Amino acid sequence: PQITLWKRPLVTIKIGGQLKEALLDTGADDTVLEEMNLPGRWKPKMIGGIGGFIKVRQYDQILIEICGHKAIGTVLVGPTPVNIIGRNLLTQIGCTLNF
Amino acid sequence: PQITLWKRPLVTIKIGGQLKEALLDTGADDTVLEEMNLPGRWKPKMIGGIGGFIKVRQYDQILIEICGHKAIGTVLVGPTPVNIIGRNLLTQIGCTLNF
Ligand SMILES: COC(=O)N[C@H](C(=O)N[C@@H](Cc1ccccc1)C[C@H](O)[C@H](Cc1ccccc1)NC(=O)O[C@H]1CO[C@H]2OCC[C@H]21)C(C)(C)C
Repeated sequence: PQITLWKRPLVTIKIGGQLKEALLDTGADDTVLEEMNLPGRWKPKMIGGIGGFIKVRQYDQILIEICGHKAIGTVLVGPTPVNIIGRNLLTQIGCTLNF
Repeated sequence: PQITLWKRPLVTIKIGGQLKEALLDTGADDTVLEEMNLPGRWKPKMIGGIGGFIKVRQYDQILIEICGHKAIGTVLVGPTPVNIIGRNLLTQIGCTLNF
């Protein structure tokens, strides 16, 4: 679909079999989801944005369905204020910016 | 034009008589630019990213040209690591997400 930006570009995602709302974020290198339980091994990591760094758990090769499009890639889980879908997964679903 | 998300969507902007590189950020409500001495009145504001909040200066009705497309709105100035074009200006240039 084509999504305008008058409102936050929020979509429903499915991850670990659970539905959630997330922000399609061209300004995020990585995908960062609020605290949740996910199956599989994980490594501690840290990521920075505006305001400083947060500590996250990095899950690799996680299945996630974004607005009906499947992706398999790295998902960071931590105390992010909003679920954000970053470029590592936006590229997989074929998302582009257009004007 | 169309912009893929393999790399950060960095483009040239023109503001206050200067050329800069900035990030087209669908995950940003607001536009935040690296420290610069714009003329005119401003008001203090605080904006939050994933790591917390920073102090910025809010300038209103500022013209920014983004890839030849003009937009006029509120521009925040403060200690951000990257020039960020947010939805308040991306809407004015007819920018959409497409997949
Ligand atoms: C309403 O609040 C807002 O709109 N705040 C805006 C904001 O911060 N939005 C966040 C999400 C958010 C956070 C908090 C509340 C609501 C939404 C997403 C945004 O695109 C940032 C931009 C950014 C790129 C590079 C370095 C620092 C920042 N990207 C990011 O933090 O990405 C992370 C993840 O991936 C990594 O790559 C880049 C840095 C890493 C802003 C106006 C301050 C800019």
